[PDB]
Amino acid sequence: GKRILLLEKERNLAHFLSLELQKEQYRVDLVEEGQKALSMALQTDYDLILLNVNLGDMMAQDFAEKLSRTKPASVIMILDHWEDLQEELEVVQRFAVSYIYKPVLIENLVARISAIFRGRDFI
Repeated sequence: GKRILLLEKERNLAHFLSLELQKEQYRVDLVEEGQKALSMALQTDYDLILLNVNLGDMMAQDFAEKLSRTKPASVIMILDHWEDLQEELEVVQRFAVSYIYKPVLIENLVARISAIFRGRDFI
């Protein structure tokens, strides 16, 4: 029953991930622009925000810094390819509670999301 904000650049993954999360009775707001994601996260208290390292119109780090001005310690997880995460890993470790490497099956990603809500960064 948690609320998730989702910005994912691969449209297939974004769509089918949102459907599976909804099947698990999560409320999912799927967005396609970083600035829209930031507006939404400022307005609404999400239980998890799921992003790539680069949102398109800004980096996830920029999103987190701006969100932190009024909502420090928001719960952000980063999903991305190994290379993309590795190049930014030290900074991601400063603003994200968790990160997951692509490619990942939707069922496993949903399992990891559920587990985070239970206080466990693993399945």
